[PDB]
Amino acid sequence: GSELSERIESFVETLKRGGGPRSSEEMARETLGLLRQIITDHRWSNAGELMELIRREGRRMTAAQPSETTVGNMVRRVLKIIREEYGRLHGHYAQLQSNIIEAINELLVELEGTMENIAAQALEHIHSNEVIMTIGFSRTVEAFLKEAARKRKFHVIVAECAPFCQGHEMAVNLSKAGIETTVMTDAAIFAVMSRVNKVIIGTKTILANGALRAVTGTHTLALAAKHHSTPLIVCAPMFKLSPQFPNEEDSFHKFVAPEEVLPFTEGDILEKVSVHCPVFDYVPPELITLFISNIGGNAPSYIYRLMSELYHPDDHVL
Amino acid sequence: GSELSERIESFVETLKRGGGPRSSEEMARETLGLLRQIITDHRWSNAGELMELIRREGRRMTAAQPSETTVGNMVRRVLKIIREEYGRLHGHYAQLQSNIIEAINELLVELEGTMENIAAQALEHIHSNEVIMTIGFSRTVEAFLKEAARKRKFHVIVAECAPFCQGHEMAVNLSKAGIETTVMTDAAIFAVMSRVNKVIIGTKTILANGALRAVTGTHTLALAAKHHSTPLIVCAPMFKLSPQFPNEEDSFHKFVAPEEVLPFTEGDILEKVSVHCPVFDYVPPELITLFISNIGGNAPSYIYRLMSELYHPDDHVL
Ligand SMILES: O=C(COc1ccc(Cl)cc1)N[C@H]1CC[C@H](NC(=O)COc2ccc(Cl)cc2)CC1
Repeated sequence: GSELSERIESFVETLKRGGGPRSSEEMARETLGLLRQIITDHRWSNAGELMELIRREGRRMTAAQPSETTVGNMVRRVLKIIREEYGRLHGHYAQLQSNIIEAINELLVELEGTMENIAAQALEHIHSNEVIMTIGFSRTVEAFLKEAARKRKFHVIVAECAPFCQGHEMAVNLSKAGIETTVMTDAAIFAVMSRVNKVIIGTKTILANGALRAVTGTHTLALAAKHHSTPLIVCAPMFKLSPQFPNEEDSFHKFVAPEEVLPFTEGDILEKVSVHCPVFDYVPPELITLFISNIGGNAPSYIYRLMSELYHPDDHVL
Repeated sequence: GSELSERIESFVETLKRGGGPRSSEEMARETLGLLRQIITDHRWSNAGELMELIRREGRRMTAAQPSETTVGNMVRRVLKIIREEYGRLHGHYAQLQSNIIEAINELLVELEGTMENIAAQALEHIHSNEVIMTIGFSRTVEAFLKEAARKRKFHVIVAECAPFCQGHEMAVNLSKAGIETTVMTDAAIFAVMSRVNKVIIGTKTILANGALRAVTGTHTLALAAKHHSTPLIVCAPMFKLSPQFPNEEDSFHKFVAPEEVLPFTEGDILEKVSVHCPVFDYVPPELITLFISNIGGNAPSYIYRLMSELYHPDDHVL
């Protein structure tokens, strides 16, 4: 009641203001915690009433941060789980609730071992004396690299995503493990791409076409990799996979303050300039070769089957 | 007279039977020796009579081995040299002959230092820790590599041209110099092409389009390099440049016995099979990035200017 609405309002304002928490897996765990806390302390007669309640509570989290699709498609996965439980019990008050409890607990068991399974199958994609190029900062790709370097000796080009230099942290965290890393800017991507053998990047949101949004400037890396014919490896979990079509809804990119691009101390020329800072970008699925999830490697021509197995077509509007 | 026609007949039968001599530079030096010997021991009143005599003597060498264009376009270069001498003396018996003597001597002075100038400018195209892939056997490319390895440390993939494995000699002659070479077949070209940074090949004949014939299977290497966007380096002298257009005349490829592909001890299935062995292939000029001659690096969109500076348009039929 009071604590429920208090924590819901706190989560909504946390998604409205900034990125809280920092890890997307931690935000997914807090999303499952919010959904189990909202189903354990409420009352319903029909399962469709709970479906409408979860939809009404998810619309606010979607309108809080539209660029954060993880809470929205996790709400949609929990909606499909509750729909499948109502379907298997339809062909109902405490038994359905206990089934929802054990299913969301099984979802946390599956979600805690996602990066572990990605690091487990990391060995079948990296050979010795290999030139790797990445962009931005992501825990999945650096875990991939620090597991692949346990038995193999290779090189990683840590290209920074530079609206704000977050890839320096990835370069330092790899060089502490000894991956023989090299730091450059966004302007040397195609200049170094003639020596890059594979492209291993992360993403923020996998779309329904197999398209993906990620840290900005990676569409340029995908174009240079398609020019030089190198395969792209997308190490991405199964909760960044969303049924939002690219040109269907607006607010695709996330815009931040232009201070990180052009500072406030520039002068009188700030009045007559328009400085936009997209921290994301669009990558079409034909520029992608392989997706790496915790269940195995999948093609961009196979994301629709995971969409059918994880999502329901009457929930794509939410 | 007798010794002249004897040596002409010997050179004609040597070009009819096989490849004699083995080096193309040695054959060019013997071509200039044959042309100076045929002009020093004969009589003419007009320069056009000598032009028709050199044309009549060059038609036999062209019909001897049509795949050996070096003697034909060297005869054509000497024809343009004698035409320019007649032009500068037109705006004449011993002075024109002495001018032809000093011009062909200057042509030998320019021809002896071709591979030396290619090895001199070899340094501005090779960097350290580089993956090079070659095909066949050629003295220019191996001289390029053994000069480039005097100050740089890199790797060469010596892919064999395999109607008959001649690239093994190139691999041994490089591994005696320590280039850290690797030997494979023609079937692993696109399999290894995802780690190849540059393609450095030789050629047999540069055509008028900028197209080239070389040791066979290099069109496949050019297609794989165009797929993986690596630049092609053609280390080729300025006497393999000929005005013969690709689709203009017949007998482009040189066919040899099918014994090197399928042996005589195969059995009864040799009666009902057609085994063809082209030891050359066609490479279009859009699959080529850069030509390396002794005067400097030139584009495939610049071969026509060397054609205008070295050849005359009334001599392309010969
Ligand atoms: O050391 C590096 C550093 O790479 C970079 C560092 C920085 C930048 Cl900006 C770009 C690239 N790269 C090595 C990676 C192995 C390669 N190849 C080999 O060592 C051997 O190559 C072979 C050998 C055999 C075959 Cl069949 C194919 C390739 C040499 C260059």
